[PDB]
Amino acid sequence: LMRNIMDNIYRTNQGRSNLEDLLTNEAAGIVRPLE
Amino acid sequence: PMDDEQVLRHLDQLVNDALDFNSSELSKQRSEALKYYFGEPFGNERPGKSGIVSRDVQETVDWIMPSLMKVFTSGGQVVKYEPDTAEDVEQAEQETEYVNYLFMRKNEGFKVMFDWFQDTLMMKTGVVKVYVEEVLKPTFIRKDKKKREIKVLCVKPENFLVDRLATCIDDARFLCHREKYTVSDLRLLGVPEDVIEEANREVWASECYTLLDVDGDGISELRRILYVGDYIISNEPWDCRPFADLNAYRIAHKFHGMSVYDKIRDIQEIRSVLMRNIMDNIYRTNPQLSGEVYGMLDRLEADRGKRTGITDRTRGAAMSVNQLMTAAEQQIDLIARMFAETGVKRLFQLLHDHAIKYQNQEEVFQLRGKWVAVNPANWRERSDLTVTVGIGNMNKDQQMLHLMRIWEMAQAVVGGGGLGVLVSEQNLYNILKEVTENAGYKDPDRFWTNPNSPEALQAKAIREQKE
Amino acid sequence: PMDDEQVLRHLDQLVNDALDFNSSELSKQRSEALKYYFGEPFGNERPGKSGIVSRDVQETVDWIMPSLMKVFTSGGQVVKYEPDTAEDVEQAEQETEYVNYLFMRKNEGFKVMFDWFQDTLMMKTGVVKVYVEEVLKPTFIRKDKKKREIKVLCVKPENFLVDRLATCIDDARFLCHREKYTVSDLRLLGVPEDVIEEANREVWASECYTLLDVDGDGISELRRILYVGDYIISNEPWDCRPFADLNAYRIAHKFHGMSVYDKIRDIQEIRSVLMRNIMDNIYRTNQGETPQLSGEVYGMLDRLEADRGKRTGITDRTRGAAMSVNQLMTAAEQQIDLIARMFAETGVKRLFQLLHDHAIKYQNQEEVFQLRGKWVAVNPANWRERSDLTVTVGIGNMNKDQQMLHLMRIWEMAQAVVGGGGLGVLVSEQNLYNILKEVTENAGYKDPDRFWTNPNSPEALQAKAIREQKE
Amino acid sequence: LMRNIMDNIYRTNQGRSVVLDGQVNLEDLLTNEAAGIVRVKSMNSITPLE
Amino acid sequence: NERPGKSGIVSRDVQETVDWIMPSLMKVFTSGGQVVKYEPDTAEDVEQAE
Repeated sequence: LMRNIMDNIYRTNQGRSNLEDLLTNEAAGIVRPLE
Repeated sequence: PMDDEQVLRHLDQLVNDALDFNSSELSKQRSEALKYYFGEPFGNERPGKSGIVSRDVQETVDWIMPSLMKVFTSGGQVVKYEPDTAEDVEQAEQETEYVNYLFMRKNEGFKVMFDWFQDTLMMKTGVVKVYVEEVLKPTFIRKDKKKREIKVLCVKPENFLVDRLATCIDDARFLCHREKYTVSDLRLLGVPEDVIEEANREVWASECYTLLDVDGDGISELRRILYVGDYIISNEPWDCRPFADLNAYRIAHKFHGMSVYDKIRDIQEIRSVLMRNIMDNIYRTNPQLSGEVYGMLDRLEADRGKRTGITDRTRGAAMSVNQLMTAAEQQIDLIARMFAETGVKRLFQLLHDHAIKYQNQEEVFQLRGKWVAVNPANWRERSDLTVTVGIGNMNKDQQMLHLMRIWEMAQAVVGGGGLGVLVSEQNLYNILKEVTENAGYKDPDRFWTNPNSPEALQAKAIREQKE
Repeated sequence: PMDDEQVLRHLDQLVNDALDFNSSELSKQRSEALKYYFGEPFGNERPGKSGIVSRDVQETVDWIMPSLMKVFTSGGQVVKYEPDTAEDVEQAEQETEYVNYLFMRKNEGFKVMFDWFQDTLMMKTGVVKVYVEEVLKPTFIRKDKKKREIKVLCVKPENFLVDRLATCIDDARFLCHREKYTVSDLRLLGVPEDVIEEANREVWASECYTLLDVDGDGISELRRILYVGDYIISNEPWDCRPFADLNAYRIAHKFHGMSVYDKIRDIQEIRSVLMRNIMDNIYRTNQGETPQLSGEVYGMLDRLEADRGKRTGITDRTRGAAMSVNQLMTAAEQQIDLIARMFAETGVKRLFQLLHDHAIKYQNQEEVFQLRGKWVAVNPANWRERSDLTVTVGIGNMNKDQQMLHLMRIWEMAQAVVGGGGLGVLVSEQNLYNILKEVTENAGYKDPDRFWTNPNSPEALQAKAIREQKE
Repeated sequence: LMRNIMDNIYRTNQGRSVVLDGQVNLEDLLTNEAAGIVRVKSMNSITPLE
Repeated sequence: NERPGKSGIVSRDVQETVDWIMPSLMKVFTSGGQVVKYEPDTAEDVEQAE
């Protein structure tokens, strides 16, 4: 449950959105996407 | 193997590659982060129309600063050691007070800590460097000769080149820290000539920590190189890298993590564009539209809520125990946890920098008495239990709960049973002392001690027996 | 090396560059901030229609200034030392009382620090300068000769040119302070001629603090130059820059920090435009078929206060068991606390500066701190320490909370122990002295109203040791 | 009755959110994970019963 | 069972159980020499039993 809670916090921080978008939270800036 | 000159060009090539990669990528990303934080137009605003941009990370930072201040800047209980119970009081709390009374309260207060948080939040990399300086000015009583002090500073993370395959503090094979180190420092070093770069010639310098083997053998420990301008350097065997390289989020295995901008970029974009559309609608209307957009605007604050500020309200039986379940399940707790463990390494590093040789000074920890702090044990372990996802129960929750329960129990026992049979004045000392840390007056304001003392025998053992 | 005139032109070039950059950028920023503060039209107010502007930063200042006034301008207990335990009663409280009884109560009270907060808030930078003068007018008993004294003043931060690559007080390579120093001051200096600039010719002068070396060697220490008009100057090596350059928000590594306007400009804009839209709606409904609107807009109006609620003013109501302990967790984690925090440490540097400025030589003055007696503070130790813990995010327990808590808890404990155990086992009159004393400083009557000392005194032996024993 | 007390604590501290499919397709994780806000997709009904 | 690429943080629970189970034993046992009584034949208890 604790692992799932922290993983949920992580995925909410990124969120499902050529270089695989860099997990949506890396040195990307602009994507250039379902909620 | 017998490397004396090829190390110079190898370090130059490493510095150039790190400059290219780190500079380009990280600088562009942090420029985007800062332009988001300050709210200037993104550049996509067509001319002749307002480019109003609403800052959505500024309030996030303003909301997270007080929580961080409360969790860190509250007492010296941030990090403990808890060694073997039989003999623990010899340096565990003593070294804890040493570190939290030197770093805090003697190393520019929390300014280094505040800038470290800012670096790990907006600058994307919170890392500081710890090193030594020589204390001077004796009386020639107050003969302060050969004294030296170990301090910490920001590494100007714009100039913190490092190999990108580190993913951890003790994994980087090439650490570059770039500084000014002006002509005065050059004269102090003793270099007679100059480099390509008025006395103040804004010269530039760098320091490289990298594991190398220049002695004709296997790979040795770290090497510290004062690579300034491909000139006279200060090469030295280096044992431990003094850095912390925060990622602020327990990100995946990479040297640096994401940032507040990385997680609020979409929110700021949507908020700014929908504000721009709303003011455009108002300007053109002067068919109509509805104010329901403002309604969605509400969850836009909850959008900053959806990542960090989950308390949409000001602060979202037994009257809401544990500060209403940790300020409404604020995940800053778990974030603090990783913060703490990063700082754990930091403390250990500075502990080493004081465990080798610092000075003969003594601690003013509520009372006189501290042996020379030049040879403490490292203990090879720390803790962050009383701050975060560990024990981490803060002041007032323990205050009400513990005080009420143990106080009612103790007064009931005193009325019915007595004092010595259960928890007594020796341990009612602790009962009151935990209240003292609940209010911050531990030793001096109230002694309250009376465990076994010359006043105890005459008061608790002589007259109290013959009363 | 052997620079006597090239320094003049170099300083002039630095002054011109600082003028350009600082003037343009910071002056336009502070002009916009002032227009927002004064409710001036934003420029989008089209003619023929009302352009009413609603001020929002003003009331924010109105809430947050008094909080600073209580947390700073309340007694001399704000800032301390906690030095070596043995050598504290000799100087620690003595030196702290001297420095605060000088700064407050002898240097225009709160006015200098009030304007300091004003400058760091509205116009993005709060900085003051510490300087010295000579005391005169003896009886020629009361011979007030050769006395020299230390003041501090607002630098008129509109005239505080400095290199932008400092990001800290002790990092600037060129500090410029512009003043008038009229012709009376020039004749006091002794210059016979004038510059480009009736006796008072509104002349302008400047002072530069910068590291240089005119001795043909490596870079020397700070140099103080009285560069007025490229004329007779007062060149002198300097030791410490007496400036504090507050930023009020501890922004990222740059010399100046963003202001309340820089964060509430959007809120002021949206409030003004929505209320102007409200009055335009009222107009068009008065003349009139245009469909009406709903009052739900006003509902969103409400959260704009919550906007000031969410930024700085979380206390939307009057104030945001045991009746809301710690003043309800400091009004639900009030951020002004941490604000005071960094302001405090800024004063810390100033508290060092004046201390050194006083550690050299001031006079043979004594203190009236609860008693007569204070040694000559012209040769103290700096102690190389300064502490601002008990007024902020640290211990910082404000008066009433710790007041009621400590008093009721220790009083019930004292009565219970005296009845059951007795005064001997727990706290005795030796520490009941301190028991009374925290109340004394809570209500501000420490020594004079109530002495209550009785540690070991001539009255102690006759009262505590003679009659209390033979009773 | 220990089991009933802990089940009652479970249902009181959980909250049965009656949400349709097509929005939050991943079972809410049996409402056992921490994110903060419910949200569906484009609608705004949301039916959490206490 | 921790898949690669994600943190393997584990929350400890039995540690608190141990930390709350030794102190009670410490009070109930390591307090005086009355831990174990004999009460043998009523012949001589203070001379040999105690």
